[PDB]
Amino acid sequence: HHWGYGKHNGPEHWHKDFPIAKGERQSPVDIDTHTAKYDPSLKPLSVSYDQATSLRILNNGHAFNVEFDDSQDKAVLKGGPLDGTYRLIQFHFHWGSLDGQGSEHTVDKKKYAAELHLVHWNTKYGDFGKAVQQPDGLAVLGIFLKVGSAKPGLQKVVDVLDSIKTKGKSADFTNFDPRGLLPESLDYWTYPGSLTTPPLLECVTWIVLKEPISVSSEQVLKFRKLNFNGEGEPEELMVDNWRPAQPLKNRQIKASFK
Ligand SMILES: C[C@]12CC[C@@H]3c4ccc(OS(N)(=O)=O)cc4CC[C@H]3[C@@H]1CC(=O)N(Cc1cccnc1)C2=O
Ligand SMILES: [Cl-]
Ligand SMILES: [Zn+2]
Repeated sequence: HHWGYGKHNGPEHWHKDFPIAKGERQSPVDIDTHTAKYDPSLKPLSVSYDQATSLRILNNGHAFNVEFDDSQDKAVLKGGPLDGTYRLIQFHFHWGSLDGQGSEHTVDKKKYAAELHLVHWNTKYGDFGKAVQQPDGLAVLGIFLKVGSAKPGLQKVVDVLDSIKTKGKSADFTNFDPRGLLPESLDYWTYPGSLTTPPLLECVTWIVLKEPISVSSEQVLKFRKLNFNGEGEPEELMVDNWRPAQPLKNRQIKASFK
């Protein structure tokens, strides 16, 4: 009986195996645009994905991860609210069964069709594993997806999903450029949070971009053809793999823009 997104193992059940689920800095959260305050202390955000090297794409039974080679300083995120350099290790999405839901973070309670998460770990901790034992071990860049025009840079990902339909399946996925998934503006909101799936560790500095990217209905529809189940098991479509907004508690969301 492992955790999942169903009625009997979903978000409302996670706290039993992972008590931190009711912690003080859980994610995602609703972003109240009117309460968010511009922060002058924020330095310019730097997203350097030019030397990014993807290696494989994997269906882990919860979502699909496009993994990168992080053995060297290539794709790095720095600046903004970040202290030091954070290295890109993988990215994935959260999406819904319908266009009206799917994102984890919400803006003034508005839910987007999906949300892209680019995961990075603080290089001063040596590795990914050590980083998740630190309050500032990770930095996740979140990008909302709305349904409209297709996102050309996403098609490569969409087309390989047929080869990793079920849990446990992986496929080579080299030379994918994550720069093709970024919106024009880097305006963002930031706050201290956690991983949004078990183990829900509170080691994340969240940077959520204000401008969403547009993806086509056809592209998101293919996301919904993936399976939560493994090969040879009853089919359960991989949809609504998002955690709802959690209590903001003692936190303030800062804006990078006036
Ligand atoms: C694989 C992992 C569990 C899942 C974690 C996880 C879960 C959801 C997730 O999605 S979201 N929305 O970005 O939060 C991202 C990650 C990235 C980190 C990853 C951990 C990376 C890691 O070193 N360890 C080992 C570990 C755990 C605790 C202390 N030291 C090392 C994990 O078990
Ligand atoms: Cl179900
Ligand atoms: Zn995520």
